[PDB]
Amino acid sequence: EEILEKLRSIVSVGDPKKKYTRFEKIGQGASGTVYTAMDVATGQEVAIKQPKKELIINEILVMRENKNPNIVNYLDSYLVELWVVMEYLAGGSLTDVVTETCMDEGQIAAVCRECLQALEFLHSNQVIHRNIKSDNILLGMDGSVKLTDFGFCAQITPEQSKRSTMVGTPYWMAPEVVTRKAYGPKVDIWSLGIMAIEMIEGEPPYLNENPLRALYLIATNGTPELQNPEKLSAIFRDFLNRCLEMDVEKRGSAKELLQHQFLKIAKPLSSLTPLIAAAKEATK
Ligand SMILES: Clc1c(CNc2nccc(Nc3cc(C4CC4)[nH]n3)n2)ccc2nc[nH]c12
Repeated sequence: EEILEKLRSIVSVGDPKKKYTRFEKIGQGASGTVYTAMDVATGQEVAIKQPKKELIINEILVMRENKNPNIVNYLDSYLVELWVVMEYLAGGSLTDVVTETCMDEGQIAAVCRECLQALEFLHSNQVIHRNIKSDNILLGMDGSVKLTDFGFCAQITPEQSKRSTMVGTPYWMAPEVVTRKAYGPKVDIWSLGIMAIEMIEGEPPYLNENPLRALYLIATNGTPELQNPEKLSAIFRDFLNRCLEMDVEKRGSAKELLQHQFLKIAKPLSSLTPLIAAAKEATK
């Protein structure tokens, strides 16, 4: 495998054990393993991560060229199950917030705006994230909202502006991805729409179903229905319909959704810190 040497090509030099100190484990059995540490010279607290190595190559390459305030920025990488340094967001994932707390429209609008700012940046740089879900939204202790997980990323171009592979997580996948049709950046808009449903209902639609049954239900049902749409303002219902539109041409882009009236009721990001406190208490 010559893909191991293309990985080794631009990922160093230097010993990470001397640049950063006070390594504290926070990682799980997903791979693993994630640790916090502190920059010796500046005092910055950092997040350090420790089958398919090409997803790691793609992660690094896409991350270091697409730096943005709404993306969990890549800082550095080192030697050797590899050592990837990135910014630390102590508030944890949006998943704990959506499953343990009730979010108001002001707080939802604030999270949607921050995620849409990241998406308009990625789409303008021809990057389709393809794995938008609350699990890949990290929260700062100050209410910062940042996008992570660039492994399943697709770099488009005018020559080949479409993909047709089944990539992402079933419950958040656009019907055009599910049905293996030619798709583009607007698949991330659908996934954000599904993430706004998580913020309302606690779960994406069909979570109680098996991933294949959900895949079938997305293909046959199309636009998902809320359990209680009457609970939402007409402006929020309109924002959701524009995210979850079956017709790709009718579905909003990130640039045009950033102009939606729903985002005008967005609360300051500080309005998210009680949600983080509640989610930490609920999962403690
Ligand atoms: Cl690794 C990872 C975690 C690790 N666990 C964790 N717990 C509490 C806080 C916190 N903050 C982080 C993490 C990161 C950089 C991505 C490593 N910066 N700040 N991370 C969680 C959700 C993920 N969703 C995708 N990857 C995720």
